[PDB]
Amino acid sequence: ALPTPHEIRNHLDDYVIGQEQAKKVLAVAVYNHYKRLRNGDTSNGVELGKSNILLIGPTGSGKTLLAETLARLLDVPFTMADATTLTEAGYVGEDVENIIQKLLQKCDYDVQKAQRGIVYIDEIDKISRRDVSGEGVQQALLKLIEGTDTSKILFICGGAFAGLDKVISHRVEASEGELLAQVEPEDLIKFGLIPEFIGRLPVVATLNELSEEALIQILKEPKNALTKQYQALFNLEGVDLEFRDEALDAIAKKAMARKTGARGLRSIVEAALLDTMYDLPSMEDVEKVVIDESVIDGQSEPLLIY
Amino acid sequence: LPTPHEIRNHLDDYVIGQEQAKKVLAVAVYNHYKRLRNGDTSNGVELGKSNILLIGPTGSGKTLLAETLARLLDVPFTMADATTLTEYVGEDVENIIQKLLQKCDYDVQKAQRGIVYIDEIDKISRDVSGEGVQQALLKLIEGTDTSKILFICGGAFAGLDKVISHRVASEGELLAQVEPEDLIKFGLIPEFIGRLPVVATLNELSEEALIQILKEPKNALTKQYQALFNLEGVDLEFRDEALDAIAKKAMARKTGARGLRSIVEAALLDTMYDLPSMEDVEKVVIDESVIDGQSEPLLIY
Amino acid sequence: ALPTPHEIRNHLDDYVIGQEQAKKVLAVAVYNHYKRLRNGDTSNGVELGKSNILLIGPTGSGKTLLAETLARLLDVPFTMADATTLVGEDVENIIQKLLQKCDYDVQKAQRGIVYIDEIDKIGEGVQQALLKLIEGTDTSKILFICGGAFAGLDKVISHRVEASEGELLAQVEPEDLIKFGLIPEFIGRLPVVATLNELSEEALIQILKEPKNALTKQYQALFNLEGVDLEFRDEALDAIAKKAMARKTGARGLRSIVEAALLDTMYDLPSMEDVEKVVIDESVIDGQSEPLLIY
Amino acid sequence: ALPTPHEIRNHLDDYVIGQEQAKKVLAVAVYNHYKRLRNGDTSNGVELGKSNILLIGPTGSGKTLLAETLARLLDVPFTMADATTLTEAGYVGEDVENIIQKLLQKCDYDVQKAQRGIVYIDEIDKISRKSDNPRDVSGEGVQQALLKLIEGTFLQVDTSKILFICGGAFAGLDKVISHRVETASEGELLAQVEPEDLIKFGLIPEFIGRLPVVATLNELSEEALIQILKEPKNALTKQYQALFNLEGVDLEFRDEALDAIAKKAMARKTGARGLRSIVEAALLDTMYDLPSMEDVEKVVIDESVIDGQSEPLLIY
Amino acid sequence: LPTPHEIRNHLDDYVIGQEQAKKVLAVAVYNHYKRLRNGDTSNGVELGKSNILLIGPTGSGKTLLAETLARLLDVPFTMADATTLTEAGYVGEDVENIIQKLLQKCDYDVQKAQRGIVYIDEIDKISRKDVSGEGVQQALLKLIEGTFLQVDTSKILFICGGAFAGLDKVISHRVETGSASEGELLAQVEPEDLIKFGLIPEFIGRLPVVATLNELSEEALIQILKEPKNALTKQYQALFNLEGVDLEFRDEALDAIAKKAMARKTGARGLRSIVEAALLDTMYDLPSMEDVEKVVIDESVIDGQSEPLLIY
Amino acid sequence: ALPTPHEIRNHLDDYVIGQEQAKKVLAVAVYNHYKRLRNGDTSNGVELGKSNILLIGPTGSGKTLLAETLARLLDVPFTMADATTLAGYVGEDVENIIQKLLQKCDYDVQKAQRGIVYIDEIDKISRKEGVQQALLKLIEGTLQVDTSKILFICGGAFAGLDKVISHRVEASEGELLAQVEPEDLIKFGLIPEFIGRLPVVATLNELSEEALIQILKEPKNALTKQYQALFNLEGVDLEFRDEALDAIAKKAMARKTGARGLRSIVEAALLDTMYDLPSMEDVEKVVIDESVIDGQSEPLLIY
Repeated sequence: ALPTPHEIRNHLDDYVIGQEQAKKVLAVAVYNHYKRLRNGDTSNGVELGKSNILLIGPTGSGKTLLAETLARLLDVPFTMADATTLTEAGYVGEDVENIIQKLLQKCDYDVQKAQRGIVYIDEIDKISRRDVSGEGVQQALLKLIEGTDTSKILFICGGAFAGLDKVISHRVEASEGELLAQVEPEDLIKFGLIPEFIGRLPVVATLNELSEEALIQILKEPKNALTKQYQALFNLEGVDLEFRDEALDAIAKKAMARKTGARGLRSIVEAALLDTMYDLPSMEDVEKVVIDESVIDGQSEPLLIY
Repeated sequence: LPTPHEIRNHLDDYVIGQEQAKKVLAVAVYNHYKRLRNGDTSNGVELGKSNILLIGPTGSGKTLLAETLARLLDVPFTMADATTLTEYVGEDVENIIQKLLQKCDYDVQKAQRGIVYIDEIDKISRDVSGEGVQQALLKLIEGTDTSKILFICGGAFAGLDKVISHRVASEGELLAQVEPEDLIKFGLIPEFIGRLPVVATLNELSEEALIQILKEPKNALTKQYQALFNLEGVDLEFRDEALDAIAKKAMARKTGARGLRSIVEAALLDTMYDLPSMEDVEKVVIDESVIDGQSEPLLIY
Repeated sequence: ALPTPHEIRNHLDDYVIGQEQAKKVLAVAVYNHYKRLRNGDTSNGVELGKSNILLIGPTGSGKTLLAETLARLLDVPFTMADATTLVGEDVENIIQKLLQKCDYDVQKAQRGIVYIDEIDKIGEGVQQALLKLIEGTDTSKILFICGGAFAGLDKVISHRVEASEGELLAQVEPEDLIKFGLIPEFIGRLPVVATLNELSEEALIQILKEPKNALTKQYQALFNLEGVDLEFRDEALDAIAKKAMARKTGARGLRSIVEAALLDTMYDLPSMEDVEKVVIDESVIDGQSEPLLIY
Repeated sequence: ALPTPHEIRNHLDDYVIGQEQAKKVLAVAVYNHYKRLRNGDTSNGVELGKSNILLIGPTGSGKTLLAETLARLLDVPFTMADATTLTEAGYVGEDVENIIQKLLQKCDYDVQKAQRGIVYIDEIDKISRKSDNPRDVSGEGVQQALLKLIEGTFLQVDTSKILFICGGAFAGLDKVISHRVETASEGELLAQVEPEDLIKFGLIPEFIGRLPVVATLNELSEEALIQILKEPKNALTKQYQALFNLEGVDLEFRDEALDAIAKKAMARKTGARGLRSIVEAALLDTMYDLPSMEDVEKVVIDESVIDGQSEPLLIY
Repeated sequence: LPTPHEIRNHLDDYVIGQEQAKKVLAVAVYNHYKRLRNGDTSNGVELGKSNILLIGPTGSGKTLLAETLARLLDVPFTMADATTLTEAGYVGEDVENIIQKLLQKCDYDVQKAQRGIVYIDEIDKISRKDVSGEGVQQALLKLIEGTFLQVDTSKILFICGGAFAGLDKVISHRVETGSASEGELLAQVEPEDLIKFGLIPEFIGRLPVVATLNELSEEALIQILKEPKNALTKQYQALFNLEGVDLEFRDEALDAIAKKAMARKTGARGLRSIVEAALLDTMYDLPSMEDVEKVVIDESVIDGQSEPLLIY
Repeated sequence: ALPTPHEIRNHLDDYVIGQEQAKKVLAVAVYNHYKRLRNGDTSNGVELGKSNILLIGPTGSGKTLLAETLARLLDVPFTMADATTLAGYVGEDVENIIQKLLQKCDYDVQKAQRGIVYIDEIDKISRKEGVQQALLKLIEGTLQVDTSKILFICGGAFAGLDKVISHRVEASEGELLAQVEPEDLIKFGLIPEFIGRLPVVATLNELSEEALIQILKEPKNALTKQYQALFNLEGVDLEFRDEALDAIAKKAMARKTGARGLRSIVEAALLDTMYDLPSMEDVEKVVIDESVIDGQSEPLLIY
């Protein structure tokens, strides 16, 4: 029994904050897609158009988080992929199908459930035209969107599109949130995306403010997360670095107030652990624990356990 | 083989207006396949390959025509963009061929009967990198075989309407006076234009054109959303005032036929969001729900 | 076995009409270039001079065609390049392109020919950058052929020699190109200078008939596989020539005229059942009356 | 045995004056860098992030001296390079690896020690492609070229192990920061510095991300400059006192004169750099007719520095 | 060691005017060699090497001052043009060429080669205001510090000459106040000004001693033709001398020669090319006559229509 | 006994035509140069300034001929050198010009110092470079032979020179090249330190019919040698009569194209011959005047 767009959006409120309009578009785009799979590709003599999605929002806005939750709420296999690891290769054409084998991997090799799966491509704005090779993916990955079958699987392309806020202004001529609503297929064309690619992404969603939980994940989940990197730098000191949740959240908030987004996470953490790293090799303690009082107030020093 | 008349008649079911352009495409396509069957050489004389160059605004139907031509002739069809090649791309030029074989079941013969449509040709017009493609992709036109495959190059040619005037009414009347030398000054090399003998010109679609595009085509937008609403147990009815409203919205945005979908989605957005959570008979879309996207669609229980 | 300038020019008469002087020059220049490659750069203690070619003629005179034809008649790799496009590291791009069509064979690529279009357009940096190639750093073996219209060249020559443009282009000198905009070190790398005349009214008519690939023969063969005989009257062929000159398109604009004159006919041709179709003058110049239809 | 950040900072106090915050940052950055090379790129299943440095401070604030000192204090091969020498050439991306051969040169061609070396690129702010102070296409190419080094790629030496320190005045950076933080002094503003501020300045996102650690330098104050003329083992006063010393004459710099030299330096904004050019023009006349006299000592008062009207006192 | 006074004094015999410049050079030169003899380190303190940067119009006496200094200290002297260095990496090995030429004029004596002087002309030319041009500033920089001759350039004194046409402007854009002559503007020169001109900081820091020359005036030019031990008039009076003919230059004729030199803006460099065009006809048919002396008047210089006076 | 400037100019009239002003300058310069070597570098307490020469004129004006002639008229060793063929290893190739001067001097150090050196195409190394200073080392003077004594003469066309002078002086090229100044050569691409070494400057205005004849024969890259080798690989021997070569010179002077317009003349006269050459079977082809001037008659064909 498929969840109505009302239900889909409802459970999305539990994992992501704000972004109500985008969550309305995704709820509809997702519903229609699976509502088309169950019934069939052809419906009453008419062929239904595949409605793939394009997420446009700043880094750490929750683009990745949204694509993940949609899969969990529909108990459907989910896999990620970076468009940057695809650029500059003709052999990556055999690496574009790699994203498919990973889908089957987390799908127990079930062909049918795999076709119901969702694929999220991060940083699509990066491949927009090296220019020839970068585009090579736009057209290589393009073969997937159609389906050779990848026709059934839903595609979600996320991107920050920094320069997108400028091209739209040169055409529509409020705030970035107001300008990103005026987005058009021709706007992405001037950005660096090919017409045949954009035509495959009918559904276009836009995010506004950053997501506290999104940023918090960027400081933890990634294999190269700041916290992980520092924990390892403190580790070769014979010192265990622990980040308390309150602290992480504190950090995210600071990054939003400064509108620096994920890009400004390090500058914060660095000033937070600056004093500690300086006089750390001059002490003898088991671990250092970072609290919220240390991050927000910047008043109290990080705790120390001997 | 279907006569040029038949080809033009089947194109009337998928594309609207552009009658002159479809007359040229019908003859060019007919002569091309008429040549392949007979042979490259005919009665001691060598026949000239007649490739096509579509020149029309964005959303005029340049791409649709191409796709339709292939379907009406049960011939493999592949698309490609010129901006993709500009600036190691010589080995990416042959990529368009492997894609043609992919949709051709790897049959060498049927692949030669295939049609290739390169979009945004006007973009590569120089700068050394753009020209390098006009000469690299040029190696395909002749054939090295890519000699048998039909090439259809499409483009908007924004600055073309200006150079023609500097040499020679409306843009449609000015695009009829187009000459090989006009594309030269535009940015295309002599050797390239000479490979594109046939030149078709498309006009700027009006209101009634867009309206029929939303209705007539077997894959019309309305038919699609009606089918989507249909598997919900609901009937979708687009009032005439509503469809004309969509067309106008499209014209105001200059997006042509391509902007049609983005318009239809916005209007039906709220509706499809709370459709499966109701229990009615049919939904009626009117002009008040499109032009301003203000009032909600009509719900009959 | 190298083809004599006689033979070379003779096979040029099969692809290009007129320009008999241009083709006599290209023949000797090309013959001597490869004759030097086979024998060697140094010959009998004397170092032979590399003879590169400079093609000067109106747009659509046959410059590009002459270059291409030279390559085919010598089974030698050929590659074009636009001087307007030119970038120092892009000058070597013309080379890799020559290797692409040469199957990456170093020896056959050195036997190759390169045509640089619109040299009159260039700026100076290119004249000196592309200069490094002419010498060779190897690009010493490859034959270079620089084409150009040189609109203002007809004037500078007149301000010195003080007939027709054909007569003046024959008085062309290295110093004339100097005043034009070319550097002394660049022109000195192009010893051979070939001039092409303007395809006249009679020349254009011949281009429509004489060539093995003339337009009339191409359309007569197209109408031929339809069971129809296509006939072009002389008054009609002259009409097309006049249409091309008024447009200053030259021979490049010949096809565009014939196509528009045979558009309506080819459209409703497979729908008829006649013996032959005759193209008269009224159908070309006027474009009002339809071609004659004999059943 | 690696020196602690305390130790490193401590020894930096023996060559560079003030900039305490900047030295604390450099001390941690440098420590971490070599603490990583010894342990290994990967540590306990986690990959350590390379911590290159970006020096932001006015001309003659101590950027060059700090870089050089760090290397001496760690017996490590040091080499410099101007970012201005990279622009205007297409093959200059090969002149970038030239900085590597110069590293091996001062390192005795030892592959291992060379990887432990430190590189300092001056005037990075000058290669930024922006509308501020209007070649952009060639300048940006450098940021992306030198970039390949930061990551790491016939020396065979990998540039992944060598520490990079990119210095630059960043004149207009004071401004862009103020157009963001708005709702104090430049020192207070350069503390508010953010990777996005440099972006608007003219640096590409891929380059800034390679420079995680950012150390800022304040404008050497009066008292700072005065100390520079006295305290340093090779201070100007101690140099001129040495030149006058081998003439049988004692040179005395009244504090009134030293602060006067500082002010002259501040007004010109030349920082510590413009120090020697001031002292020379003051002592030019005296040193000309010095070997032609016979007195005990020459006393330099303020009136010789500021006014430059009066001549130094001569004690017979 | 000659005192700065002596050094400047003997410079007066070779160069006219530029008294301030010679004062700067004298002091710098004195200190440099005063340093070499004593040693790099003196009394626990390291002395600062004081290299020179000459700044003045073309033909003001830059090159002459450099050369003269060497003769006044019997020291090996060699020139070089900064333009010969620009646009080359192989010129990094041509930078060391300047040293081998010094050793050449020094009989391959490593010590006396280290005491030598090197004058680099047209430094203002290599100012990137680029990559190849700057490549010299940093390459030639390596020398100024000091590094198979085995000679160290640390000891050798460097003198970088140049016109710096644009420097005149940048100095006015700084010293200006709200809303004098170039001589007065060139005195205000500061290390920061050269920075904006196109010289790298690390290079200017190696040229502490900065000297400035003024533009030679009429009376100045007039003296250059007479006073210098190798003045032109003295050279030609010797050429005519070995012909048994006395050459006399009227004051009115010398002043005329000065004016011609200014109108052409060639400074002192353009003097010779003026004297030669006047005495050309006369030197031609001189070994074919038999007179006592020749007298060059103004009418022969300015007008160039009338021939020199011949006395029998 | 040294020849007076009068005598020197008179014997130059026998080998070169026109260029009377230049020859007057060369006569004085050379006279004084050798008048200084005999007397001594220092004279009556005053050091005499070395007067090196800079020939400025069109290609084939007689720059090279004048130089050679001066040496013969003074029985003095003469050697040429191209500035083009002149790198860091070429710094040791610059001294090569010296060993060549000793070779033709029987390795006599004294007579070698009395020798004359002519450097061709100086206008070709002007940066607009390292050779200017590498060769500069010679002009001053450093085999053990000092180059301080040898007289230097640097010839060059200086194509762009005509322009730079016009942008300052603001007649014919002959009147413009008379206004030449040391600063003009500066902007052209010559370094100050080099121009200062060439005090005596001589300009030329007329082409030499004989000089052009030489260019067609003497040079290792002469047109005749280039075409004779082209005909040679055809099994044919190309012969240029003296009256045909001269015929070429005049044609080139009538068009004022100098030596740059010698190729386009020789081609137009051997164009027909080269066309139907690979289609014959003869021994040699003789080019006569009628073949050049008249252009009517074809070259003689010996079977």
